Amino acid sequence: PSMSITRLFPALLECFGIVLCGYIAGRANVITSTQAKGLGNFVSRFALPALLFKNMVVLNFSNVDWSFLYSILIAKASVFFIVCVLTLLVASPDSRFSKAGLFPIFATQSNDFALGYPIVEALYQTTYPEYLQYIYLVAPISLMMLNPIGFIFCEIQKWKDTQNASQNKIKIVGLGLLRVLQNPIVFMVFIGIAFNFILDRKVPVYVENFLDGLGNSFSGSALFYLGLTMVGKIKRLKKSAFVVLILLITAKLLVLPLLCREMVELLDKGDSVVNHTSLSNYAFLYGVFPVAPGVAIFATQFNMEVEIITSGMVISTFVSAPIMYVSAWLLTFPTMDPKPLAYAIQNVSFDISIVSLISLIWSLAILLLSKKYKQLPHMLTTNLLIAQSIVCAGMMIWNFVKEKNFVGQILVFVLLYSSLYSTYLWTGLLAISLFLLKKRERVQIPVGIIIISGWGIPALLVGVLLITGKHNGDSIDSAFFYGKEQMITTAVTLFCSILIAGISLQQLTRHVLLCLLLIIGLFANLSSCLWWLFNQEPGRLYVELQFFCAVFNFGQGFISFGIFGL
Ligand SMILES: CC(C)CCC[C@@H](C)[C@H]1CC[C@H]2[C@@H]3CC=C4C[C@@H](O)CC[C@]4(C)[C@H]3CC[C@]12C
Ligand SMILES: CC(C)CCC[C@@H](C)[C@H]1CC[C@H]2[C@@H]3CC=C4C[C@@H](O)CC[C@]4(C)[C@H]3CC[C@]12C
Ligand SMILES: CC(C)CCC[C@@H](C)[C@H]1CC[C@H]2[C@@H]3CC=C4C[C@@H](O)CC[C@]4(C)[C@H]3CC[C@]12C
Ligand SMILES: CC(C)CCC[C@@H](C)[C@H]1CC[C@H]2[C@@H]3CC=C4C[C@@H](O)CC[C@]4(C)[C@H]3CC[C@]12C
Ligand SMILES: CC(C)CCC[C@@H](C)[C@H]1CC[C@H]2[C@@H]3CC=C4C[C@@H](O)CC[C@]4(C)[C@H]3CC[C@]12C
Ligand SMILES: CC(C)CCC[C@@H](C)[C@H]1CC[C@H]2[C@@H]3CC=C4C[C@@H](O)CC[C@]4(C)[C@H]3CC[C@]12C
Ligand SMILES: CC(C)CCC[C@@H](C)[C@H]1CC[C@H]2[C@@H]3CC=C4C[C@@H](O)CC[C@]4(C)[C@H]3CC[C@]12C
Repeated sequence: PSMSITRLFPALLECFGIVLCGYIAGRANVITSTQAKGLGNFVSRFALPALLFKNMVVLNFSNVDWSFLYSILIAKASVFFIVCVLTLLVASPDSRFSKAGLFPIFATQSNDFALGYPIVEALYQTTYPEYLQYIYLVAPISLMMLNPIGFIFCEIQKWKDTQNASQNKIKIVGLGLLRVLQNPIVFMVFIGIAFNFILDRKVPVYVENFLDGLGNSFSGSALFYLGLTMVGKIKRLKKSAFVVLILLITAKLLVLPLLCREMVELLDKGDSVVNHTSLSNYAFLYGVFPVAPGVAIFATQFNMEVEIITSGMVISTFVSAPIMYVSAWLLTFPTMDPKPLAYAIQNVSFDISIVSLISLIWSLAILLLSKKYKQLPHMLTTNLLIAQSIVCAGMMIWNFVKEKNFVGQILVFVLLYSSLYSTYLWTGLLAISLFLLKKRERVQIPVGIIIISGWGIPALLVGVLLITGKHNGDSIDSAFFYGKEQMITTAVTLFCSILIAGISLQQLTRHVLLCLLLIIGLFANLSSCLWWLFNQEPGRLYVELQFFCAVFNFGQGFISFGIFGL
């Protein structure tokens, strides 16, 4: 029904493929600054102002509800106040104000022009078109209110750095207001409002085509420039920097969306509860948008804490996408029939599987071209990577052959679950290898025996499950292919693997990092299995468990890519 979600994934792929192409183009010393600077000038001075002006001429203020605006603005203000007061309380008075001048802006100003707008357009085109007009009401008005406080704090920092007592508060406030008014967004929004008042909701044809041509390329050009502006800005930092960065990113992506949603339910008191639900979903989706590079521009202008802000913007840009996907899907689950839940879990499984598959072949190609697998413990890691690649490929093939052929279906199921159980064991097997390496014992490692074990017990388990189990082909999900017996064998496999990892627990640090991260997902799957078997009656909690289990099962390659990929 409402909230057509199938269009979200292609939009995310488009929006990140453009950024990736821009990044790699600059990376390979192909594009130089000259045209890149020209591209940035075109985006900032011509394309974005044209888009704002054309979308601001046609607004139809007479039927625009302001409850959403109040909710979003006050929630942003609440996060702003919380972060600002915490920064004032915590930061050392040496340069505390500087922090308070930029840090709370990081959690409030988003990239809702270049990134968020395509996403909401894909999500809300044929369902709620009017939501699209809210972005241009939310992004500038916030810049009206919250950011001038940041500028005046930065100016206080600059003044105390200069130690010039002659300057009064009037000068500082004036400089801050001059800085905030100088931005193109402010005065172009004002000009748009003035022209909307003047022309009585009419667009000149002589310039309408010019405005459309200038504004249509803005999204892509801005995405390409953003990709170009991330080539060499991420650098190693200290532990305190890492901690404060994690807190900032969690404030942006975890606190603000929840406050926005809750205040949306609080303020709004209209009927037709479906529209209230849609507004809440839209507010939460708007909360999770990334951080715009405008804050990085401000920091560079002020020449203070530039590297922290830049690195945070870069990292949050990438972190936004998976959170966006999982958030959209999990909010969409409650208003769905169980069979659509099965189809949805198949869709998310296929999507994560293809992306993780690309990551996995990239990592495997790097590893094989390294020729570093011939010594311990890299060959076992290669085996695990191959098992993950095969499970992803089997997931895609199973998605295609869910109701295509019979013998093909059983062979695909056998291959997929043999690879799945192979990864389940190979976690604990790597744990054993690491533990025996910890012993520092000059004893030969049965490499042939250990590999044949790791690749032979899972196949034997699947085979005995097939022999003893009963075929049940009416279940969409692959877990319920055979029934209780498959759940029992998966549960005992998980329990054995977790026991092995717990008893057990040269780049050993990365290996132990992987041999710690995989096991949280191991407990997740085990808990889901025992939840299903013990709780025969369905409670209102296993849906998120199923979604998380599917995510881990088919995207576990991302952990290996992150650790053993650079
Ligand atoms: C970095 C590069 C190599 C990534 C390439 C990703 C490609 C192969 C991915 C990204 C989006 C994907 C598509 C997303 C959705 C669908 C609809 C589905 O019903 C059939 C598969 C199909 C049509 C996918 C085919 C593969 C696809 C085009
Ligand atoms: C539903 C899930 C998958 C959504 C995403 C959650 C996870 C993957 C996200 C949420 C916050 C993220 C962290 C935020 C900040 C940092 C600090 C940076 O210096 C390294 C990455 C790191 C440590 C991120 C790793 C990935 C992370 C833990
Ligand atoms: C499919 C969903 C659920 C998960 C997607 C995988 C996520 C969690 C992974 C895939 C690649 C990962 C990134 C790989 C490399 C880096 C650079 C590092 O300096 C900081 C962390 C960061 C930025 C990682 C953050 C987490 C990350 C984005
Ligand atoms: C997860 C689904 C739903 C959305 C798609 C997200 C994709 C496009 C994202 C998730 C994590 C991202 C990666 C995170 C970190 C890095 C390292 C950096 O040096 C190059 C880009 C690269 C390799 C990113 C490429 C794009 C990426 C793979
Ligand atoms: C019917 C109503 C009440 C359902 C409400 C579901 C809420 C509580 C769920 C749905 C989506 C969820 C989010 C999905 C993904 C992430 C990213 C993770 O790194 C931190 C938690 C966070 C941010 C979740 C917080 C809780 C969340 C907002
Ligand atoms: C499809 C999804 C998973 C995105 C995949 C992105 C990852 C796997 C790949 C795609 C293109 C890759 C980049 C291609 C070229 C280079 C230049 C080289 O000198 C360093 C590595 C670097 C910078 C690669 C990093 C990893 C990379 C970003
Ligand atoms: C499906 C979802 C839940 C997968 C989430 C994967 C997360 C936990 C993974 C993916 C990429 C990983 C990062 C990759 C690289 C590094 C650099 C290393 O020096 C410290 C760990 C760190 C920072 C990893 C932390 C964990 C990490 C963020």
